[PDB]
Amino acid sequence: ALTFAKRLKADTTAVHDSVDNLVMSVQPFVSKENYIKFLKLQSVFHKAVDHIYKDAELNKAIPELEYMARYDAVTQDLKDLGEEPYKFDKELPYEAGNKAIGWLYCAEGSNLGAAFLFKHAQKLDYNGEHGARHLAPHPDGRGKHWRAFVEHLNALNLTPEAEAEAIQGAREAFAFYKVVLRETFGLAADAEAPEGMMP
Ligand code: HEM
Repeated sequence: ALTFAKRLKADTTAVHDSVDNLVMSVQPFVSKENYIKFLKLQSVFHKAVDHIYKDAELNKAIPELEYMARYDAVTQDLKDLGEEPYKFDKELPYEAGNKAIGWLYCAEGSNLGAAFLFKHAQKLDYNGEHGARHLAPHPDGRGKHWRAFVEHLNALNLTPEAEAEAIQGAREAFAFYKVVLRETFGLAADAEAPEGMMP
């Protein structure tokens, strides 16, 4: 692939689809109880990247980055559902450097692709003002926002060597998402969606 952002996508599409499949297999919308499990999982992931969204160096390369964070929104969704802020039971990742750029790609891309989840949350009467605030589209549009973000990512002009570390970071962010999902939904370590399932 000819660009950093495209290489990130290429190298992480298989694991991304494993995440999509696993999230859907545990039935996040089957009940309020399961949706709360989903919100807990989302809380941990978005907390884990909070310090990256606020990173001073990255905010100088990517204007207004700190404001793209969704942790506050997920935490308000929890409140809406009658829950207090959720705290992970285990130590949370606090990644840095090139690898942290990969975590940032993973988190920011998750908003890009949150339309399907937002659609299904709406069936439960949860919308951008109550219960599904964290899934609502960027006010400028999901795509407009992502393409801009994508420009800034490519413009970091990471050397190929630093790109490798960033891509490894993205692999690790996806893997952590599934570790959290499993602990949260009561699955075994390394549990996956039924084999052969397609997003
Ligand atoms: C069942 C849940 C999920 C579904 C159905 C889903 C679906 C999608 C879709 C359709 C896109 C393409 C959107 C577009 O191009 O307009 C996308 C992109 C992406 N998603 Fe997901 N996703 C889910 C969960 C996640 C999660 C939990 C993460 C991160 C932890 C994530 C990370 C990403 C990233 C980083 C991209 C950008 C790919 C790119 O580089 O173009 N997704 N997703």
